[PDB]
Amino acid sequence: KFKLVFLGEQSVGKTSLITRFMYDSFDNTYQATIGIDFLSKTMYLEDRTVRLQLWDTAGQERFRSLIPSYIRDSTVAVVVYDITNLNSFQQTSKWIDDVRTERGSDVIIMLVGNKTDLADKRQITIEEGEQRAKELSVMFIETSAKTGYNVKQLFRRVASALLE
Ligand SMILES: Nc1nc2c(ncn2[C@@H]2O[C@H](COP(=O)(O)OP(=O)(O)OP(O)(O)=S)[C@@H](O)[C@H]2O)c(=O)[nH]1
Ligand SMILES: [Mg+2]
Repeated sequence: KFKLVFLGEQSVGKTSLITRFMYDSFDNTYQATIGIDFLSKTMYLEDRTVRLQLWDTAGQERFRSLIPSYIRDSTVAVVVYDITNLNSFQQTSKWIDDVRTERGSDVIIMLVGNKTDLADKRQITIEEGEQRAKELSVMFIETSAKTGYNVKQLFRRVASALLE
């Protein structure tokens, strides 16, 4: 049950993160997700292999009613925000709240501050994200689907958490 569901407001980088991990590519052009896609891939870690299942959800508000079914079903929830967007960060509380209401203590949550490459328009410090994650008892990491920074680390840490 290495099932990961990506949650987060529109345009924070959920699809880009999944695509960077899956095919190690990045398209700077925006193409909104209008359904729910799933992919899978086998990765290596801690002297073994693990089969991951990834769910990419639509962040636009008109698709929110389609998301609960996927949360109930996943063992890991990756809540993503955009470090250049204050609202996207504030909204992570809603997503984390939703996940815990549906999964309780039986879930691994990773808070992700994406788009670190956009340093000049950063609105949330890495320390504020790390502090929020600690206060809410969830994992934390910053990434850049564009440069690929920490993308493999994100999945490695989530997979490691599952194994433990
Ligand atoms: N500069 C930069 N742009 C990024 C990064 N990750 C994603 N993007 C860009 O941000 C835009 C939105 O990314 P995308 O992956 O579509 O968001 P999403 O969360 O999947 O959005 P949705 O499908 O719920 S509406 C795209 O134009 C994409 O190329 C990043 O790490 N750095
Ligand atoms: Mg998308």
